[PDB]
Amino acid sequence: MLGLKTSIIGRRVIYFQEITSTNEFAKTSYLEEGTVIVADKQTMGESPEGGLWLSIVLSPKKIVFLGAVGVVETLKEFSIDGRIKWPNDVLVNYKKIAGVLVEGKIVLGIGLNVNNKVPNGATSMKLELGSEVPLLSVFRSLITNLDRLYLNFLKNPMDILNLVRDNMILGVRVKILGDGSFEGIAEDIDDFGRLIIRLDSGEVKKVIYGDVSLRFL
Amino acid sequence: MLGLKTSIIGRRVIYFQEITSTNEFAKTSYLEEGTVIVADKQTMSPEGGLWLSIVLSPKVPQKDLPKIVFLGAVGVVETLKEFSIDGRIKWPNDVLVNYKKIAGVLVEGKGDKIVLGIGLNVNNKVPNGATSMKLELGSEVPLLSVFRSLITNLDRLYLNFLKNPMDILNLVRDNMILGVRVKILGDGSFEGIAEDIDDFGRLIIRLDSGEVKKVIYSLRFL
Repeated sequence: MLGLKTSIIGRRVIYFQEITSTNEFAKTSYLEEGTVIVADKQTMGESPEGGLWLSIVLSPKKIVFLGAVGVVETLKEFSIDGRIKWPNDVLVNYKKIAGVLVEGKIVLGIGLNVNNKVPNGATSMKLELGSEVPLLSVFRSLITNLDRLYLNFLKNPMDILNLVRDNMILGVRVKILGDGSFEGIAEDIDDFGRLIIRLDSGEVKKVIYGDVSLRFL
Repeated sequence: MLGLKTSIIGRRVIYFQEITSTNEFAKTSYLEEGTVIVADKQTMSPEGGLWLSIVLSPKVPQKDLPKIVFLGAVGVVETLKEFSIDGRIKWPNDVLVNYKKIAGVLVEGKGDKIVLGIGLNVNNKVPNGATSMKLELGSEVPLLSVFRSLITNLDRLYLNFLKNPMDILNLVRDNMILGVRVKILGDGSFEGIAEDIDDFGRLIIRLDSGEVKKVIYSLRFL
């Protein structure tokens, strides 16, 4: 009855009034590629009612970037200026509005603050527009964008990188936290999606996601 | 993201762009009670209609299990009324509007699980003689709004059924086509007046001779 017209993402959609975690359900269950798991709230991500909490089962033959860019495109459709914080968050005026979590079957998880209450420092679509936003409209928009991005990714895996570059926060100082830490200017992402940092000394470091965290100064 | 507020029916919803049969999927898959299977179209039910199945496992007496079909029929009648359409039940599983079929209910089973299937013509094209919400109202009807309405009504009817299983019978009675002549097709076919339904949900027919017959389960209006 939803009438989705996507090719892969959204072929099937499993909705829950509540779930522990959409990513955990997607990882654990036997599901076909393109199936979307969505819940009004997650008890063990709590991801409160009002937000868009979903996970997508993928089996591709840079995935976190698909999610981030999809969210940015949807936000722009609603006239909200979302910018990517490498490599998995989307911020509006430096306040977190969405987060992407990929686990590998590959599960692409996305959490977007829409009408829900949010933690300090974070923001939501409702807070940005000053009014409630139809959650289903955001879902439809995002699924359409993600399906297009994914289908093209299967063809041209490199294309997503330029979309990330055009929508990511760069040219500012950041602190990279891993086993040890360093600071420098986030210059760009390379052909592998690695964050290129120029340290004050001139040294160039390439950051690979996994067990590292980025903080803005 | 649907924000359903129902207690049992609709706790989970599995949507398909296309499926062979929502009833078949519901029967062959392990699904918690209240799970709704819905599809844009069934291949074995064109786009525009509401095609769904609900998984139920009612802990009620064996004798009440045959009443599940009525929950579906009454739920459809209630939803239609919300949209200003007067539907009437053609015993035991169809809903007609001015004698034109607008919905059908099919109850199947597998194990202690009961699958309540409902097909409602909303915006889809329909066979001559049949009708749809769109044809009755003269404009496209938001399919999701119909879904929300129906699921809400079914959840309420079901919760009460689990406690007061006899209640559904009076609702059916007040919303069914009675007092008219009908013919029961098949072996031992006969005709008579459809008088009412009894405490088992059987259709009570008064033949011209005065004989009374009770139908458990094809009927034609004469």
